[PDB]
Amino acid sequence: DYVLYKDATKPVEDRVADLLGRMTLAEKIGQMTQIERLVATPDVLRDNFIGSLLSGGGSVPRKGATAKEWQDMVDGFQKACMSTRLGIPMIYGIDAVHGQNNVYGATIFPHNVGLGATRDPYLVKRIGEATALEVRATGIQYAFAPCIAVCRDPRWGRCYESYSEDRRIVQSMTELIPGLQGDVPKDFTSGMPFVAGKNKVAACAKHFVGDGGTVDGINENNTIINREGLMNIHMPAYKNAMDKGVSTVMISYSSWNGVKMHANQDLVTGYLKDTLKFKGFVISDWEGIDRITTPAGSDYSYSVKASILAGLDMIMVPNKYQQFISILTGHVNGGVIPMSRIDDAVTRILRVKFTMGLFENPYADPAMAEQLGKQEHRDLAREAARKSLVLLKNGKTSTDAPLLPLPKKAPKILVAGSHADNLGYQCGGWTIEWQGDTGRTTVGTTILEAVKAAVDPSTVVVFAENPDAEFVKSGGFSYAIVAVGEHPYTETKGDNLNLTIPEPGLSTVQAVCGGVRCATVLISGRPVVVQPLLAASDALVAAWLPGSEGQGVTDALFGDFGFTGRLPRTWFKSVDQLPMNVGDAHYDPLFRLGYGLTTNAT
Ligand SMILES: *[C@@H]1O[C@H](CO)[C@@H](O[C@@H]2O[C@H](CO)[C@@H](O[C@@H]3O[C@H](CO)[C@@H](O)[C@H](O)[C@@H]3O)[C@H](O)[C@H]2NC(C)=O)[C@H](O[C@@H]2O[C@@H](C)[C@@H](O)[C@@H](O)[C@@H]2O)[C@H]1NC(C)=O
Ligand SMILES: *[C@@H]1O[C@H](CO)[C@@H](O[C@@H]2O[C@H](CO)[C@@H](O[C@@H]3O[C@H](CO)[C@@H](O)[C@H](O)[C@@H]3O)[C@H](O)[C@H]2NC(C)=O)[C@H](O)[C@H]1NC(C)=O
Ligand SMILES: CCCCCCCCO[C@@H]1O[C@H](CO)[C@@H](O)[C@H](O)[C@H]1O
Ligand SMILES: *[C@@H]1O[C@H](CO)[C@@H](O)[C@H](O)[C@H]1NC(C)=O
Repeated sequence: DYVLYKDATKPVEDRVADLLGRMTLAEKIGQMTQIERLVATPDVLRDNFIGSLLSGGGSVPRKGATAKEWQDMVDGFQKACMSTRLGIPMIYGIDAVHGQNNVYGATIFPHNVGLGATRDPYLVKRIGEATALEVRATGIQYAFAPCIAVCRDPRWGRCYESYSEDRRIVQSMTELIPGLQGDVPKDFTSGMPFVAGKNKVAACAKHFVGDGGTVDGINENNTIINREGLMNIHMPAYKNAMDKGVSTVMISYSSWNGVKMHANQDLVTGYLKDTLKFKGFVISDWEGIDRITTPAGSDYSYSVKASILAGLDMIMVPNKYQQFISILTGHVNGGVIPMSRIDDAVTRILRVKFTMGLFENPYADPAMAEQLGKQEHRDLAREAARKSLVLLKNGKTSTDAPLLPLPKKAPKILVAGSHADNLGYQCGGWTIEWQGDTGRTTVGTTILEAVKAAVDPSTVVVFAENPDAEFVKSGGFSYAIVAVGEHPYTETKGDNLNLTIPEPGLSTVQAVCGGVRCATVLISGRPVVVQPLLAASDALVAAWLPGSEGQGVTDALFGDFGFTGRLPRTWFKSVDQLPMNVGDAHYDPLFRLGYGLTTNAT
């Protein structure tokens, strides 16, 4: 007999309905299940009719694996899924949040805070475009991005994953979505999922909702705000995401006024689905449903009931799939979760799969492999890094000659600091490892390498990581570039109540700037206590977490391009002011949102 869902010429909705009507309960619950590659096996995938896989942070086939190795891994999982009775392809997800960042040799773009500084939505769209290509280079069809959190407190360990404290800037940067997925048709209905085809990926607006509003920036905590505040700060960018056809939405670990987002039917079903008319699929965060309870996981049967009844479609288990499937199956068999709820989740999952062309192109394209780390994408990252830089100081007094831009020709120059020759540090979290890492973790150019690549051949470049004052004074240097700042972190590891950079950092800046005029490059995921750094420095640049292309930094330092970045966040005078955002009644910033000095290209 003719099988409608297998017919590529049929409308998505007909294909969805035709497939759904054929599915057993096990096949339906299987679709709703996302598992980590580390627990996946061909038998597991086949026997449990698994709908999706993911790589968590740092979950890779091998250290240094090529694009083809990733393709082979993903395809191996896909072959198993395609061998089921109905042959429903799995969708493979990954945190490609500043490039395809788990992957060795992938272009690493500036983190979102830096992108906010660019005020350039089209640049971000292009980044989305390049990111989709490098994700597809690895056979992966789904990126967990953009994070459209509006970070209202930089003590949050994920503040770097927010474009801004200003929702208007976050809204503008939702242009990442049509970059990743492709532009929606002119006829498009807001809330429908969209992916253009096999050279694009499904995107994910995360984390719904108010993830950036938690008390004291405590990760995964309580967002205490009235409905008006939630709706005017934390919600707006989700509506833009609907308008641009975002395929999926991930739920936040956080709570709203003490209500776990993963158990919030009013917001997930009442608002996202029933008001915004979201028609893609809603996915949990990693063990997000376990974390509904205190302690986490102490009543998993409740977790499943609450989350599924709340309106979640796909669960990022990601390990204990047997318990998830068993419990959900029991709930359906006992009438606690109605078939209609299951049918809704599967309809949404399938709609996204059919829409993106997954049934027609379930396997990787080996011709895409060379998109990974492709030089054009690095040139784009280099542009973004440069645009992201915020110049905070350029001369100690009103009558001083501006230090920047620096001349490329000088007898001898000093490059110094813990962050001057450390690729891992300049990339920050979500790079190679979940938490990021130190040193030469991938392909890129450090600030020191960038300096050496930029200067006149007659310019002697000296590197000293932590030179003492005497070395500097005796060195015969024309000037110094000194780079310091935060170490890589991700999620809760980044929560920080004092926001002072680790030492040696300040001490190195003081020692260097004491001996020669200095340009201080601050690498951070957020504003940090900066007055002492400012006081020591002739010039100081907030470079955020600029990624693999350190030449973006030197492009501005040496005057190939003028500084144009403007603060996307308030720079506080002290942490005891926090939270403190633009528009507050008591607004007393060191630098207001939007501040930035400029230079002209030499
Ligand atoms: C010297 O460097 C300054 C940097 O501020 C340049 O002035 C600035 O030109 C920018 C355009 O390159 C303007 O930025 C704005 O950007 C947003 C978003 O990208 C746009 O929506 C908006 O329309 C602007 O383009 C900015 O307004 C301007 N800043 C000020 C106050 O001067 C300057 O560029 C030159 O002068 C300005 C006034 C413009 O006429 C530019 O077209 C022109 O290139 C730089 N001067 C030189 C010699 O290059
Ligand atoms: C927001 O963050 C705060 C601070 O972490 C959370 O409060 C803390 O909640 C945990 C429960 O997981 C408490 O730990 C427990 O303490 C009791 C002490 O008798 C102990 O018997 C348990 O073994 C466990 O360690 C912790 O005390 C508590 N701390 C504070 C400062 O209140 C809060 O739950 C978070 N809120 C949300 C909505 O996520
Ligand atoms: C103390 C809190 C422990 C956090 C452990 C959870 C690690 C995963 O964290 C989550 O994982 C998803 C998939 O990788 C990401 O897309 C989400 O943005 C992230 O919140
Ligand atoms: C401030 O907090 C962070 C995170 O807890 C910590 O790493 C840092 O060392 C702290 N600074 C000091 C000196 O207390």
